[PDB]
Amino acid sequence: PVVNRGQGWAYEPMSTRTVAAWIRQTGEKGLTSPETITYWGLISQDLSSREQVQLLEVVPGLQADKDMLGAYLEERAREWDAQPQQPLPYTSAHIRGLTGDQAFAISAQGREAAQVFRAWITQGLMNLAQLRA
Repeated sequence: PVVNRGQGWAYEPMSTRTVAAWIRQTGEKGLTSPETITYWGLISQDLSSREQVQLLEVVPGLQADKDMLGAYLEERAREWDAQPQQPLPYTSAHIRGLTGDQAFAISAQGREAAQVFRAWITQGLMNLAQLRA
């Protein structure tokens, strides 16, 4: 996560425990349940965009949901990059954790872009849950 413990914004590695817990959550309650969506929102609040990609990636199985979420995030990415504003604050690649380094992640822009991605994923999971209900 990217945290500020009084010394300034710093990156700290996600623990194995954290990633394993997330893996288990998705294993027991799937990706699009009210439970997993709530779990997502909490665990992701201080994560970099890269850390968010990483969690979606380690989710075992649930291919259909992961493909549908991926297609949703791609469309959100296209819409972002198609906005009429030069210069955009960052690209969808930055938002989605596909580019930008650790300095970027701790930067104000990086932290904002990570909050955008976090909301994109939350909304996509909700959108997916609504197809099934």
